[PDB]
Amino acid sequence: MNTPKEEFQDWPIVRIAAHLPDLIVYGHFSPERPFMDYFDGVLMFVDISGFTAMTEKFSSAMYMDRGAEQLVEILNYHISAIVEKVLIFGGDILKFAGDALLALWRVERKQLKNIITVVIKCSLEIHGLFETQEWEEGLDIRVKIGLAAGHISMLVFGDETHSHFLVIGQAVDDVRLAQNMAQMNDVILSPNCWQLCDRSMIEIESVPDQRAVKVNFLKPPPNFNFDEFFTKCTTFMHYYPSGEHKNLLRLACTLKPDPELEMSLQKYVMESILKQIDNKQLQGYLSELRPVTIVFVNLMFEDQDKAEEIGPAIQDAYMHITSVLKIFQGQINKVFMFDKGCSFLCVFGFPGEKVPDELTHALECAMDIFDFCSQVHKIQTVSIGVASGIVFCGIVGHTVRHEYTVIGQKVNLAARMMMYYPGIVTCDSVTYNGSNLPAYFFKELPKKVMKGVADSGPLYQYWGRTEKV
Repeated sequence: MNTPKEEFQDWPIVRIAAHLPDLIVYGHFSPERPFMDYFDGVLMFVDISGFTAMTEKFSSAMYMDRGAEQLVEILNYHISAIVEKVLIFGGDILKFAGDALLALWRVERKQLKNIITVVIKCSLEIHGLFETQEWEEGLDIRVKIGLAAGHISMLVFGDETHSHFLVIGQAVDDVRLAQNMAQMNDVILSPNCWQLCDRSMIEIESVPDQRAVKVNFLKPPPNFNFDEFFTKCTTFMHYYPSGEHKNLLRLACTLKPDPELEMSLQKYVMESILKQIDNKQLQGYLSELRPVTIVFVNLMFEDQDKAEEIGPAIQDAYMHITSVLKIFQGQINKVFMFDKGCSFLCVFGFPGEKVPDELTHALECAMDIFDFCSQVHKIQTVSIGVASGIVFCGIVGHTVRHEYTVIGQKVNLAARMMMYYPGIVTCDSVTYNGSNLPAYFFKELPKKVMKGVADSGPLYQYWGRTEKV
């Protein structure tokens, strides 16, 4: 008999899995919400804000009607190279969130030392991708890398239709803190990472007023062979593609139809993405420059590093947020950790209902979320930034590992407002002026110099309908 080769590998479940990390795809966990689990690993946080800064280059009339298409193509070109590096070095890309890629090497505690070596080598090779590259002489096609290691907690929350996850804990706090200390082309190790690492491999320098360290060089011992060392480390990498599948970047490319698994995984993915996956919408439909209103919600906790403490609070907040968003067709685009808690990137369509009505609705939704989340046990501070304007939307990343993302000046503005104006609902001038709501529903705020955003215009607090608050 003939032996035709080439198994079909383009199933809906495989396409869904491109949007998720191995942590979820192979997770097999409890139906209970919140769900918490605990493990150890090494985290890499790659700041790609230099790449996402290109939303401004591609807003130019020079791109004719194709700024969104050109942006996603160039972003995917460079980001795919980073993703391939992480995956070939055995990492799991957790999230494209906050203008960054967060990756994880989950391993037993005894193996953290050797895996830190693999992750440092990966980080240096990521920098190596961008060694020559630049054409606009601006926006900066370079990256900053923070690494951390230690205890990691995972939180899964959601309802019967939708699921989200977060990784939480001191290593998570440390990885974003380490990346913030980095200059372009730097690799910064968290204090615990530097405590746990193989010091014979590397030369470091101190970071002033910090216990974190900068990697100057990876200079291994004379008899060291990285390929042989990496092969040894793969013993501890559960899902590293191997044998017949050593040509694949992800084991998830081998997933076969399994209705129970697909039912679980689709909950993490937006319905408009599933429509495209099902070939019920054109593959290019979601790459666009569109007017939206961003509602960015920040929840602060005393113990942002402890999942048992914050998990029920996030679940409770999520159940309310999703009910408020449902009424006015808002979406949660992303959930991710900041230094003191949990950020929800919510998005409304701006011409989904016209002029004063939609902007009024986004403000009213913001206040509703603010009032409910303020009364959630263990939520210490709620802060909400509301900003309206043109953003880039699209599926960004590699063929095998990509996520729908929203980027642009107005996303960055809503994110900074919720940090610089904590404890209140704030909005930009487009939202304030557009809502046509009476002026006494607001308070004009003192101007702040917010790192990363320039010429913000007047900002306002949404005080609400009465003198209350």
